[PDB]
Amino acid sequence: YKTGLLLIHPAVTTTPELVENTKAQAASKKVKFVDQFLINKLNDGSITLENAKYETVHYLTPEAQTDIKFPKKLISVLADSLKPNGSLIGLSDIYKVDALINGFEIINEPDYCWIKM
Repeated sequence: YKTGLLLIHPAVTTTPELVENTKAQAASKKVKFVDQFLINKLNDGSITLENAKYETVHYLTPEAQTDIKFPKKLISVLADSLKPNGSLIGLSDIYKVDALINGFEIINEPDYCWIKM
């Protein structure tokens, strides 16, 4: 069974629907998400939980606005909590070059992510 991460921006995910869905996908399979990081509370410094076994990552932010999403410094802090089979289910087009330089390996298998080694 797998121990992972769910990382959420509150705007769509403060109602129960996206939270129940990510939990439904994990639950009918064999993952459970344990560690809940909000975008404003992680950037402020409230949640520091482990530096190791979350090696399955989901980022649910709303993707209908065309504005910019995430800082590079939090991608380096998120990578520091993982191991060579880290597997990100996240981040889009600018983040391709960001995955390259931070040490992620971007695999396009249509849950589109990045597996850090």
